[PDB]
Amino acid sequence: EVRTIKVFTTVDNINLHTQVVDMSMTYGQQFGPTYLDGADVTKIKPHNSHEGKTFYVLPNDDTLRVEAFEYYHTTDPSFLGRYMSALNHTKKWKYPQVNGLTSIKWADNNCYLATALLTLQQIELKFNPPALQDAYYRARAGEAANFCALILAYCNKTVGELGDVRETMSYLFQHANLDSCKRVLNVVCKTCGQQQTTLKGVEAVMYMGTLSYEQFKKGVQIPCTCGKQATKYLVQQESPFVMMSAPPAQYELKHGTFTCASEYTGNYQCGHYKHITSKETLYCIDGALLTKSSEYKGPITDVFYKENSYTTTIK
Ligand SMILES: CCNC(=S)N/N=C/c1cc(O)ccc1O
Ligand SMILES: [Cl-]
Ligand SMILES: [Cl-]
Ligand SMILES: [Cl-]
Ligand SMILES: [Zn+2]
Repeated sequence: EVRTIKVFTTVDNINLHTQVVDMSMTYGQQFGPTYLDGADVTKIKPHNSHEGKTFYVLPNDDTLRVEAFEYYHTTDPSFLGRYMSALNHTKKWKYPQVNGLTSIKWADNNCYLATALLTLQQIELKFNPPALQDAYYRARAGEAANFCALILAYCNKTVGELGDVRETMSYLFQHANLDSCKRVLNVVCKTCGQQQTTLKGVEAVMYMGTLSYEQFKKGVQIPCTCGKQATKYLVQQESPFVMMSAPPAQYELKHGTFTCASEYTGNYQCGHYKHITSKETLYCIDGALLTKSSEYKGPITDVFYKENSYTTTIK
């Protein structure tokens, strides 16, 4: 007896492609690698309950290649498999609302993803890939499973891997519209003189070396090629936020002097992030957990500040 069902294949879960599948054969034999809401059904034969359902496949014809690139803005061949594999886990995570923001209950070392997600909801940022636009919209509303899986895929992290918040934000920033952002810096060595530099996009909003936006404006000491120590300070800044980062060190966060920050406790190969946000008071969101304090001191590695336009006074 020949037995078939109709299903739909997709790469973006919007554009559907009608298929007829033979119930005596696996999905793999008919589509190649096949997924049902994240689950790998490649080695599985069609079930009656599969009729009418949407299955993800890999882009193995030109029409799917174009749909996938337009939706995700990547042509990494392993992207979709990595996204599905992550999603099969992130759809089981919980996404509690904590002080008005979508967080993530701790699981699978995802603390770095929680503080990244919490941070995104406090800074002005638009993603370019439609996949991130759509998934971020849902994540804000509370259904963050697809967004978290996409973050993992874009950053080439698997569920359970330890992540770095700064690196994760770098990847997300690459897929955001920061074209308007501009940074002008000046480096002063007393043996070589001055030298001014201009940064754009992602490099205009990220700095590594100090957590303090004010100290960045006043000046910070760095090496120079002659062996002398030079001073770098901020000449001009155009962006809706800035991100200051440093290796984790004890730091004091004051209410109303910053938007949010990331705290890291542990070592290089093992640790835990928490999120601090400055609202009517200082709230520490640790996944599903919430505490408050008027003052805060702890090992801070990233601090986020609001900005529109800043011009320096140093002549
Ligand atoms: C450079 C050769 N590939 C082309 S033009 N399409 N591939 C697209 C594509 C492939 C993936 O694995 C994931 C997402 C995608 O958008
Ligand atoms: Cl089966
Ligand atoms: Cl899991
Ligand atoms: Cl967006
Ligand atoms: Zn010099």
